[PDB]
Amino acid sequence: SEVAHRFKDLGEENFKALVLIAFAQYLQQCPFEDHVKLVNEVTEFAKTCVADESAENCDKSLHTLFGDKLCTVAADCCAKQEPERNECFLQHKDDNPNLPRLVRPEVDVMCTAFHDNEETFLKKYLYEIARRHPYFYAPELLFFAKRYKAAFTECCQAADKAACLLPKLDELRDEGKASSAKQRLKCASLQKFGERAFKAWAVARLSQRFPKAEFAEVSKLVTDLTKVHTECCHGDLLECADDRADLAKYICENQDSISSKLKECCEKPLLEKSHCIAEVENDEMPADLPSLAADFVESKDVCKNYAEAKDVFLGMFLYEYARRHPDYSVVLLLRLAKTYETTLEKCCAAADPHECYAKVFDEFKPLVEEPQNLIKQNCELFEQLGEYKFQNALLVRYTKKVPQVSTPTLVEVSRNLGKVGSKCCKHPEAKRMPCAEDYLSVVLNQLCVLHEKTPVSDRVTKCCTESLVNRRPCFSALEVDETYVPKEFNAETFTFHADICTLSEKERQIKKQTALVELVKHKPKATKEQLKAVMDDFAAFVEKCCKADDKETCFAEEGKKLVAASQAA
Ligand SMILES: O=C(O)c1cc(-c2ccc(F)cc2F)ccc1O
Ligand SMILES: O=C(O)c1cc(-c2ccc(F)cc2F)ccc1O
Ligand SMILES: O=C(O)c1cc(-c2ccc(F)cc2F)ccc1O
Repeated sequence: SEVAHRFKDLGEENFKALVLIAFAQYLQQCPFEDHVKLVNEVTEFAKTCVADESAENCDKSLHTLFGDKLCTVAADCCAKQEPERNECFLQHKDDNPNLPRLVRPEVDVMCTAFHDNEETFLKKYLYEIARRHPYFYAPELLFFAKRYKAAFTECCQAADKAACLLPKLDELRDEGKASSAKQRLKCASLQKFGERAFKAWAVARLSQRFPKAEFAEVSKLVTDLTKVHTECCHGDLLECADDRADLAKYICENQDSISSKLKECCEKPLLEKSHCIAEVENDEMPADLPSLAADFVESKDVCKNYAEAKDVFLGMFLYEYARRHPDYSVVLLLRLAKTYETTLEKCCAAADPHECYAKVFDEFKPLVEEPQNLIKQNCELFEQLGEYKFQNALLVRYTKKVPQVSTPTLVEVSRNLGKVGSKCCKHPEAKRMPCAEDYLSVVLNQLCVLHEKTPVSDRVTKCCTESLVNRRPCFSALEVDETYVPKEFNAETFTFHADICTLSEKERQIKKQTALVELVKHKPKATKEQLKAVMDDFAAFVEKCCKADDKETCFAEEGKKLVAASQAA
């Protein structure tokens, strides 16, 4: 009995949660009520199995069981067999579910709902997040849950809860968003590019954090980790949670053979342990390390070893280069690595392999410098323009590159693109390029998935599917789409009403930024000079109409003077 197996291992609490999560992630439209129902029905069935490990259908796989229970409330999909059925659900997850924004009631009401019924208050939190982020890292979600719990438990019995809770709740919303992004990138790697891509990443990333670990150790960690994520991304939430626990055990037992910063971590609760380990800082770089050139370019056995076990060889390359380079970003390392592989591929087929791959490290020089330059700049522009204007600039810029992309997606992706600026540009010259180029891969992945749903720009497709590591470089190359046919103006699209006045300070910027998009889609060839100039008139008018007697009509009148002056420029 599989269900029985996992249950013992996870216990009722987590098992219950994981299953709630898996359901909210497969049927994001269904109400809370119905999920909760099915979860209980399933949980009790599991109980009967622990005992009689041969009762009803304790023999069946998780999918069959989970699938049949969802099929009692959903159709094509359910009209299928396994694994076909299961794959169906996976393909129908919505990365942008049409769901109501989530508004939080006043502090008082929350604390009351929390104190009265705690389990419910938390089960609904898990539900509202699982359904919106169908790819959120299950295990990690439970961790956020606890942290969420501790938030209320502590703030609801203080002097000023509003002052105690609201902050901790924001810090969580953000970090929870950052978390979802990363895990999304992760699933994307595996699903669109295969495990070979995910592994390479893992090797480089781990090697950077565990410099003292042995290649053979890393590979093992890498092999396990993959399986963990390969499962979660595929919806095998229970086993993913199980295996992820194992891994945390193993790492803790073999501490000395891996890293010396893993002490603090292994001395705490399961959920807090895994979270801790996953975010441990890089161990101190081993002192006397030979030169890479030695075993990787000077040696004359290069092509021999490469042909023997191509992957392990490259796998070693990576591990070697990475471990002594925590100042490099995982993608950059991956590029270099990919460059090396290409060199060996063409060189090992030459008369004198050695001469050919002799200067491969000269090839690297350009690659390391480009990212460096780009950031040095844009962060020099961030320090100047400020966050908002900086997002605007990026807005103009990306719209010009891929005009087809839907206004909403562009606005979103660009706002995020601009946060990277606030996040990375504060660090020192040295720490700038990593932060930025790795974050950019998370964000740009956002653009890629949202777009994959309803493709409209071949230029976006190519850049997203050609190479995972090269994405940022691909998009940066694009300038303006010369074949784009400019859009014709729509009255409705540029009509500002008074309802924008009630909207928060940000929701406004969001409006103005959505306007700027439409403008550019209308005037591709327009210039940054004109655009700024025009943006000024608008600002000058929201203030007017919004504070001018009983006028829901100044929106039609003041807006007329707007479009008029707008059609002119
Ligand atoms: O589930 C996870 O996200 C996870 C992550 C790690 C991990 C540890 C250290 C590191 F630099 C990267 C990691 F992914 C190790 C084990 C693990 O289960
Ligand atoms: O073409 C570009 O100039 C460009 C720039 C960025 C970018 C965003 C935020 C930042 F702080 C630095 C950047 F380089 C991200 C993507 C991109 O295409
Ligand atoms: O899209 C990509 O950039 C990509 C990259 C790799 C890869 C191969 C070898 C290597 F040393 C590092 C890599 F990232 C493997 C698969 C892949 O799709």
